Amino acid sequence: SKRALVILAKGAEEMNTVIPVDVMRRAGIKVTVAGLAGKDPVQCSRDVVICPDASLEDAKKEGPYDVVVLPGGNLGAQNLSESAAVKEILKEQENRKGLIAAICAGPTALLAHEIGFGSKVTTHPLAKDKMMNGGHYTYSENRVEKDGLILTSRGPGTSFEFALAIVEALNGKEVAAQVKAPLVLK
Amino acid sequence: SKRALVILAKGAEEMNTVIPVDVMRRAGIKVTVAGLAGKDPVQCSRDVVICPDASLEDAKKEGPYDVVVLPGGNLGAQNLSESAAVKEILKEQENRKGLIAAICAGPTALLAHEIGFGSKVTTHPLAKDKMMNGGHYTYSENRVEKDGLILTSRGPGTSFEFALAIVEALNGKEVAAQVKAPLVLK
Repeated sequence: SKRALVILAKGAEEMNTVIPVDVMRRAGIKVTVAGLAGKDPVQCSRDVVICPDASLEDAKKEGPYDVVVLPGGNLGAQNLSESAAVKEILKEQENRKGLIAAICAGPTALLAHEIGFGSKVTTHPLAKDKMMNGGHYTYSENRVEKDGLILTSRGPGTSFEFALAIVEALNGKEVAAQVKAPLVLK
Repeated sequence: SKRALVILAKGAEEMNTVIPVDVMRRAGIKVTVAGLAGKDPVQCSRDVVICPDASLEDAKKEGPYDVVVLPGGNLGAQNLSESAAVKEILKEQENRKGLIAAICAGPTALLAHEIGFGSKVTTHPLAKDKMMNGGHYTYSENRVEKDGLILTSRGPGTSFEFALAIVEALNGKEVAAQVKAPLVLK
């Protein structure tokens, strides 16, 4: 089976976090929800409290992963951006040519850690200016953008499309369609 | 402010749970995530573990609420259906003419507790036969159905529409539109 690391920090957007975790598990991906700050429960942006599977410290020992997923939430993304551990994980993933997927403010952590410069990306509209500081990416208003191994998306309302794009990248079109149908998507 | 009770049981569909909690809080609704079995963390259907704000036992003392929300997930909905506390909460809410909102398998708990018989309802397609046992409701394939104080919806992929319908019912159309826009919905 393919494996996903989802990095969960205080202030993460819980919708962005849970929709990809759940949809990936529906696709038979082995998902590790890793707490940035450790193993303790994480208070997300709208106060939903999620217990991580593991600390990031531990999870990063069990790499590598077929995708590393950065949820959004402004404050979550800021925490990701400030983390040396996240920098190392993303640099390794990029080096080994593994998928990196980021949604809403999440992609701003790519900028912080100098990941995938030159890629076409999207973000939440309110995160565009931050992402584009220095002009290191080319911006898109597509609901999901994939430029090689950099996959990005816009917001809670694009979370399903983002998650199904990860499923398609890892497990193929047929599995994505199979997982999609029971969700009752529009 | 308006107040929402979201009843969280083992096996709840985490997407169904988190999307309404988060969207309601965006709308300035005071939301209590209440654990059916107590205050301990709850393992949802795809293994996302959510820490409730309160036990249901405690939360039900702090009623009444402007809406009572039943997430889906087959096994979650079965737990809701079997609960005497849930029966009492829903009967009180119906009596006082307060909104009851249920998504995916969630509405089958309405059937278990003899709530809102005669209403037009929808469910997840795979829960239709259960819901319609005895012919006590009239079925709909609309993505969200509202028949007076019984509001129902179909699945993870209708979660945003379901949540925004609750917001519109409690806080009005303008607040629903305001909350909608930053979600980046299609």
